[PDB]
Amino acid sequence: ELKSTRHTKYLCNYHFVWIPKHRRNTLVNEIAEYTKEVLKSIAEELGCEIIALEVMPDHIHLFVNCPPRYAPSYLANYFKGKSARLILKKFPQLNKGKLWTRSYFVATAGNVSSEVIKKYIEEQWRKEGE
Amino acid sequence: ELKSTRHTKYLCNYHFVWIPKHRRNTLVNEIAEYTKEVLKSIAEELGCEIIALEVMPDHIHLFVNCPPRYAPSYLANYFKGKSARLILKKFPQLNKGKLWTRSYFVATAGNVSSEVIKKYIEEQWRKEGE
Repeated sequence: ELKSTRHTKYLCNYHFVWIPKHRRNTLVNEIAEYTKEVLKSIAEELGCEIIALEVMPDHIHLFVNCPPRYAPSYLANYFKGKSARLILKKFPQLNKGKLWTRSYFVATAGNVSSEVIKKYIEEQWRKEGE
Repeated sequence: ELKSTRHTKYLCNYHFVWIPKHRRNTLVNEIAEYTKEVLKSIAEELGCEIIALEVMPDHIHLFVNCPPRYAPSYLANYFKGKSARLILKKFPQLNKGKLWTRSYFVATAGNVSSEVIKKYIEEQWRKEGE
């Protein structure tokens, strides 16, 4: 649902997709479980709400609702950068200094009706006064 | 359509809605015309593509596709802040303090298909190798 603050009404959902670097069977068993754990922890750190998270052997698909203060690029790099540091630190057998490739996919999600927009306008005028 | 930057593939659409501060008949005639002009210029300046823009007497509804480097809140405050400066400068009678209220509505938009995501994943593995 739409979230609010003193001066903002928002609903920002994004699909983030990225892949491990060397092998397609990287995120499995304990590695995959820890990856899910750290991504969840990073989400709460950023005040984000995970809608759905697929941690597959060869890719991650993170669908999350986030505060408007964050740029998609900032979020992608925070999730990828911090998770990589933690995951590589925990599993020594994981190769090289990089876990993820530098690329990622991001797509906004949502459908705003004319009714939602009209309601918002009327609420602001009711609030601010005419 | 989906776009691509240095290391990303993205679709970032946002709906922004905000209202003028004092009167519901603020954005009319020359003022409304100039407002539409400056908002379009700011979009161009930021590398954003306007999908739809309604400049009504009592509100602005800006639906835009933007680069992932921008936070929704930065966009709202820049579009609002720079347009206000330019509008207040061209129309001295808008004196009466701030042009806009400090609030705004922002919501992401999009319905990306699984085929697009699947293609992205395969393209990354084709480029990365295994």
